[PDB]
Amino acid sequence: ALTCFSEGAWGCCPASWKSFGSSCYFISSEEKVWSKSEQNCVEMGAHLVVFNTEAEQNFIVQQLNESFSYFLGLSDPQGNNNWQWIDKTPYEKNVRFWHLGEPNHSAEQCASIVFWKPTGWGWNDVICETRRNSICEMNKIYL
Ligand SMILES: OC[C@H]1O[C@H](O[C@@H]2[C@@H](O[C@@H]3[C@H](O)[C@@H](OC[C@H]4O[C@@H](O)[C@@H](O)[C@@H](O[C@H]5O[C@H](CO)[C@@H](O)[C@H](O)[C@@H]5O[C@H]5O[C@H](CO)[C@@H](O)[C@H](O)[C@@H]5O[C@H]5O[C@H](CO)[C@@H](O)[C@H](O)[C@@H]5O)[C@@H]4O)O[C@H](CO)[C@H]3O)O[C@H](CO)[C@@H](O)[C@@H]2O)[C@@H](O)[C@@H](O)[C@@H]1O
Ligand SMILES: [Ca+2]
Ligand SMILES: [Ca+2]
Ligand code: NA
Repeated sequence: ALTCFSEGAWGCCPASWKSFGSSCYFISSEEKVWSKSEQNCVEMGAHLVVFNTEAEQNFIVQQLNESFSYFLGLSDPQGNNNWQWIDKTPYEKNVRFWHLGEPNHSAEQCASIVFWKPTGWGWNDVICETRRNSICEMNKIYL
């Protein structure tokens, strides 16, 4: 089942997915390692989330549980601080919302969004083989 909204054409998302902008989003409450999280999003036709604007992140974090961290579509494969987005958008020309003091270790090659007060939601690099929740993102279905 799809839930469709008018585009002023229709923008459709799977019924259990949250809608925003030109993308659909799914918040996976099952804890997996990063590579298994990406494969789970790929099995639904999506990828791990790629943050393109601040507004996209503000919508997403309203759906999250503050007591958990969520894997993002951002990784450092060679541990050389060369962060790459899962959909090959340029990391240098894109938004970056790292927490104060992050990233902070080349061995932490995967990016996660987490709630650290007083700052709140922000990115943190973590070990990829740690099991955490994740966020998937696919484009809207236009009919
Ligand atoms: O773990 C078992 C018990 O842990 C807790 O016990 C209490 C805990 O108190 C701490 C500290 O007082 C303090 O820590 C601040 C920082 O201090 C530094 O000296 C250093 O130790 C930091 O440790 C980081 O780096 C080491 C690398 O060796 C990691 O092993 C460690 O997990 C930590 O890395 C995390 O945090 C950094 C930010 O500093 C991130 O950049 C990393 O990516 C990583 O993030 C993960 O962890 C955080 C939180 O754990 C999580 O939110 C993320 O999502 C990632 O999963 C150290 O951080 O302050 C903190 C907070 O104010 C405080 O909790 O340890 C004391 C002994 O060390 C102990 O006496 C305390 O009781 C507590 O959870 C117990 O219930 C557990 O049994
Ligand atoms: Ca996006
Ligand atoms: Ca870190
Ligand atoms: Na890192």
